[PDB]
Amino acid sequence: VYPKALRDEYIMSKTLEVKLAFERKTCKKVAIKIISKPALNVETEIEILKKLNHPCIIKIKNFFDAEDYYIVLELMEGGELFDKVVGNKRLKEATCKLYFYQMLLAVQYLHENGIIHRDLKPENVLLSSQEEDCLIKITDFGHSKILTSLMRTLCGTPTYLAPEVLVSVGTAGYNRAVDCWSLGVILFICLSGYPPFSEHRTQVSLKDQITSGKYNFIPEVWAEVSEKALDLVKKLLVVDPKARFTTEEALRHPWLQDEDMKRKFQDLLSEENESTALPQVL
Amino acid sequence: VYPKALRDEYIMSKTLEVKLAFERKTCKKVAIKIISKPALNVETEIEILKKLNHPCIIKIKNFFDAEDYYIVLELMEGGELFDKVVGNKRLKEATCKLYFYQMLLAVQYLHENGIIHRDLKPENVLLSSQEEDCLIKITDFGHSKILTSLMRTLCGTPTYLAPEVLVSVGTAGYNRAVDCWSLGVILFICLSGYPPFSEHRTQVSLKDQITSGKYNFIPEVWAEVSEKALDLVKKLLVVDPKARFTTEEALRHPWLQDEDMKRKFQDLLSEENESTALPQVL
Ligand SMILES: NC(=O)c1ccc2nc(-c3ccc(Oc4cccc(O)c4)cc3)[nH]c2c1
Ligand SMILES: NC(=O)c1ccc2nc(-c3ccc(Oc4cccc(O)c4)cc3)[nH]c2c1
Repeated sequence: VYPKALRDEYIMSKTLEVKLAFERKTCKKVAIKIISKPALNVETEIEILKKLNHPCIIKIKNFFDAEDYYIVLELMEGGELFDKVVGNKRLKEATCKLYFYQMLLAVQYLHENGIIHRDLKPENVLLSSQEEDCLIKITDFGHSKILTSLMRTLCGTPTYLAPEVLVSVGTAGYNRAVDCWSLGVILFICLSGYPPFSEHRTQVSLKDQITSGKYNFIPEVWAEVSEKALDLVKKLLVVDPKARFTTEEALRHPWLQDEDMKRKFQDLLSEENESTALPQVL
Repeated sequence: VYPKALRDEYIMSKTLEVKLAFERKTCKKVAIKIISKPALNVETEIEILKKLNHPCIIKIKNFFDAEDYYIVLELMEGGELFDKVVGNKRLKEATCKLYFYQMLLAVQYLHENGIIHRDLKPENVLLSSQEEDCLIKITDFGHSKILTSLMRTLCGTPTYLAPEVLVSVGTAGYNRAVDCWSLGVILFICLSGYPPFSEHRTQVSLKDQITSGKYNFIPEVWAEVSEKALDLVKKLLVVDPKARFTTEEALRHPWLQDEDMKRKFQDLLSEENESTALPQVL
């Protein structure tokens, strides 16, 4: 059974673990994610969602800690990006750009605020409508990390410090680059309709494909895609973290210098804002 | 001022931040460590000390969380190992062996229980008496780490996983090796009376000395030390963590196959136990 306090504010409905629900007070739709009982993972997500404010990041509305873990969130009527790309379906380029531009803004915002998502994938990207022109929002912060001890060790004399810690200094502070990898893989999929790394018709093991950075390239498929779009993917799927493109570098790429796309984004953003916006002092 | 509850059980005395104190009930000496207010570091130490039980690991007796952080512990009348070695003083070999054997037992116990000290050094090693034949105990678990997510990532398909995480698998689970480095440096100091890595009369930077593993070797000094003892040091000051000696490998070294030393240890252990030991069913 659902906890009494939950039933008191919401009418639970169909499964979408995530199910649709209505807010009694307003009769509005909400999404409620359910997690059986890892307090820290849930605690981290709750901690993160409360403090964040960004159009391309999903908002928490309520939370209940009972027999299970119930998390109330905005409902995105478009569902998961995953459903758009599954089974070799491919989005048209301009649609990829509009979605990805928003994905970058979101992850940039996260990174600027010392948060690393660590689990970006099409099922964690939500669409705000059934229209293909729409707003996207990132979700699912269970696996996120918040940004130390190395800093603390460096302030002291390393008389007794093991050498592997000193060496590790050279690579520290590039954790957020993992998100940029996942982004590149998402963009590859969106643009082509198939994964860059897979155990389909290949002798090389998935791990080996990824570590070597040798994604499966199929000309026929990519022939329909621009060289700018592919270029950006090539810059995100860089094996070396230091060299890999950051969100900022991505947002400066010539593929995202598309004044139409940005305009259409402002529009969709404005429409969502309207009906939620108080009159302005002028 | 000291918190009322503290003064209620203890009479605070001289500074040794650590000061001597007496337990009202028993009139026994205790050591009380004081830390101004990093709850997590203190919390971790309290968490760790409560659960541990080992002769060469110091015991907590009480704790108070007030205007400051007060931690009550056993008093070691011998003070810090640091005072024995500071200013080029050097312990005789057999004394080094007896102390180090106990240091190994302690750190082995820690490691067996998923704890990494991370800050082993002569000031964190306490002597149970003013005699040079005595028991040692490790202390100060503020910086300790308790042993994951990598395991969790490996259970899933790495379709979106960045390559640096996969690579990191090859080096994971060797964190405890940092303690074995620190141990080697402690033993070097004890045996020779001088640090293996230092900015004394050398052009090479401390960091560079450590990463290259090239400790400063002074024949005249080491000529008085056995080849077995030096050998063990050479095996702990290995730059490569995988290859570095573990506590177990250390305890099997020919330098520690010394039946006299072990005997003298059993004795000291027995003496401490006596007066704390209930009559046995026989
Ligand atoms: N794991 C998450 O953090 C998370 C958080 C929130 C989520 N909302 C959906 C979702 C939304 C809409 C779907 O189609 C529908 C179904 C019913 C009505 C509707 O308008 C759209 C399907 C799934 N998936 C979510 C995942
Ligand atoms: N940082 C720690 O975790 C810690 C924890 C416990 C510690 N006890 C001493 C210590 C003990 C004895 C000393 O000489 C004396 C002083 C008075 C009486 C006596 O018998 C010995 C000096 C320092 N240092 C400690 C450090």
